[PDB]
Amino acid sequence: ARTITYDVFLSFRGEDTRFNFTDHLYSALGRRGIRTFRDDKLRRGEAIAPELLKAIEESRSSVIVFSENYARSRWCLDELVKIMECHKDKKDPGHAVFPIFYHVDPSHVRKQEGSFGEAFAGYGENLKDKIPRWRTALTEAANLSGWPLQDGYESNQIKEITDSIFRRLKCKRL
Repeated sequence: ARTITYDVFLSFRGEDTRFNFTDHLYSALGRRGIRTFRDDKLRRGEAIAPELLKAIEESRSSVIVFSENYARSRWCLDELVKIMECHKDKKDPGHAVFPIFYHVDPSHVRKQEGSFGEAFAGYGENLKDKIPRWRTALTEAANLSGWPLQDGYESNQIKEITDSIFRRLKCKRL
């Protein structure tokens, strides 16, 4: 049986949500007793850090905070590919994936339109072989049941999300 360290791996675009929404979500998860990995380290280099690949491998699930500029970061997209790989392949337990669409249209993520399309236009031929796997991972994640968020009080929205994740993860833990 595989090593498990976290209940949730938190995938987010720092420039959009690091200091606000995802921080409030992170601290709400912990108040529920959900062991959550939220990267706070300085990182350098093109490749995704090995520590991040390992955290994902050792998490029962990922929460993806999709936001306007998520697909503008090659690190977020490589991360997402690793998450959806585990989602498909990881057994006993699985790797559940919970997408939040934070002021973004799920359809833009699914089809790589709007700001997600613009991101893909911004990449060059340097990264052309990464682009197919990036698209597949965005489409698969966007086809999962999750939470589109736009209007309303954020504190109660986070409470409901974390109550839902808590219950879904406790039932699987059996």
